[PDB]
Amino acid sequence: YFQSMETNPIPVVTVQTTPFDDQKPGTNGLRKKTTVFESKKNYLQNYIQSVLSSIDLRDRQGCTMVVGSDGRYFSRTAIEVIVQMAAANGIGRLVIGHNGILSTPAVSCIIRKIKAIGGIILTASRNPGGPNGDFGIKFNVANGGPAPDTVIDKIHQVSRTLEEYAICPDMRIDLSRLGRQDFDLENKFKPFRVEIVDSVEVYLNLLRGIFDFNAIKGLLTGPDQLKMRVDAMSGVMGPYVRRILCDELGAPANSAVNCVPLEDFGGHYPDPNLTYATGLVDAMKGGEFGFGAAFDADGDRCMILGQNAFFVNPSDSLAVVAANLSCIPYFRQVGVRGFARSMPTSTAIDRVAKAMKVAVYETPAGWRFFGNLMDSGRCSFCGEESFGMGSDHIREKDGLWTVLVWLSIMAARKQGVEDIVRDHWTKLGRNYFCRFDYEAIDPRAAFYLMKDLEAVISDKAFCSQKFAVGNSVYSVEKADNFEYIDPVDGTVARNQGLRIIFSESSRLIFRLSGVGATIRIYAESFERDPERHNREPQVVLGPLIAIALKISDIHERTGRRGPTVIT
Ligand SMILES: [Ca+2]
Ligand code: NA
Ligand code: NA
Ligand code: NA
Ligand code: NA
Ligand code: NI
Repeated sequence: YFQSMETNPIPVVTVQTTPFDDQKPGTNGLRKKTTVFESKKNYLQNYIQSVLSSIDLRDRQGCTMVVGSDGRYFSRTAIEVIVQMAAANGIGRLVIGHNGILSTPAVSCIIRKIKAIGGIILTASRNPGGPNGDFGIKFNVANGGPAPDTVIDKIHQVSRTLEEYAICPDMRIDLSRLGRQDFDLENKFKPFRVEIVDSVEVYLNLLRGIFDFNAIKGLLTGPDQLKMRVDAMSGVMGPYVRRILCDELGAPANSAVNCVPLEDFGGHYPDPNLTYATGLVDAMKGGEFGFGAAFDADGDRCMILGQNAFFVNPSDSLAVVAANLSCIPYFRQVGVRGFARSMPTSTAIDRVAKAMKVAVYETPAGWRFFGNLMDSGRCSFCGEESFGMGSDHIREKDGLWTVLVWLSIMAARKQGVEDIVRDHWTKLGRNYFCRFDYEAIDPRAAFYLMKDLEAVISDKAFCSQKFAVGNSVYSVEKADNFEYIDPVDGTVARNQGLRIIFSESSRLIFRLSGVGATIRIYAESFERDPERHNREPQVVLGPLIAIALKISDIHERTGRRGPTVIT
């Protein structure tokens, strides 16, 4: 028994609604066109309710949730609705970033730091922002990582059947002022608490214990200072770059580019790659900078560029960092438990894992599966070919972490980006790698393309086949439709990519990702000869690409005669 006082209690409102059929989140949350969440009636409310209902009402009552966004248009409105419906659903406290700004890694860090039950991240990553752009809602769980396939099924089940939802429509929240905002609610004893927190502080504190900030600051300052351009692409990472790389680590202000978060990302796709980070590439090509980097909208993906815009392939970045973790105080003290990569990612890191005698895991695309490997201590470091890298310091990929680990390696090795990569190739060989994206193709054609290709590579005699393109020859070693049985919780992921492994240390992978679908073709060829480590990837891999387009017959089936994007 307890007694207390209230003043002007905010009422709770129940609303009759109708379920939607498509409110199941994908691998990176539920993404729709912004107008769907903004104007389709009760669409936003239905999904927030379903997300909150996926938490046991006894664990839910009096719990804490973290909320953050990448800053895109509509984020503030979604946050307000989220606050009004968390209050109405018995949530004890919300920790929200200043101005609604929290990077995906920061959310993951804060969830774990304060032992929250989970968090909602409002981001559509690389996809454009604005009224006619895209909007997404990610849900992370208590370990700070993406929701497992089991919680997704729960969220879906509730969304299909949701008949009502609860909300406090009269509640208003000010995201601009740091500090606590308590609310007396009808039928709630304890006041409902909203903490507006600095977007960067707690996340920065985590990094300060991981890295040697003195070594990094020495690299960025002094007469022999690294000249550097870091482009947050007008997304969430702006304040993180300024507060951490400039203020704390001493980088000059002109190193921070597009570091004002914008609701439309400045009218550009917040996608860190050679195709869309054209401003960074043009600056790096001038030859004036020894290090470049771009982040995506929510700050978990990162492109690394060397002097003269030397492109560090994400699969090479993974292997290079894995081979130099000893340069980092964190890993010197806690050790390296194991590595993990998504199956489409190049096998470069596998060669590092072999030399170091550490386990390497091969997972489906998506960070969901790295989390169990980290939670169980099987893995300490992992990454994906899609510009993603991370460690067990959180349960999300981390772009700024990727920059700091690279700077730490450069400072400790007294070398630039290109020399580190080329030395790495000399030591272990080079895994030539590229990815073709065929975007927004007829999902009907995509279906039959994969169905037919799966039948081809599954034929009994396919392992006895060999292919010739010009003077090059490739002999099928094994081929399958990739499957992953989670070694921790037993989750089974089927149809995770068609894979052809050739005898001549080469691979082809086919993955099927609005209405349209995306087919991704990955090609990999290993080169041991150190004198053949400066060929153009499209030349080395041309033959394998030709095989891919032929056996898949993608150009005919889709009417395209070329990929949309090449990485
Ligand atoms: Ca064979
Ligand atoms: Na994300
Ligand atoms: Na994305
Ligand atoms: Na508090
Ligand atoms: Na991919
Ligand atoms: Ni992202």
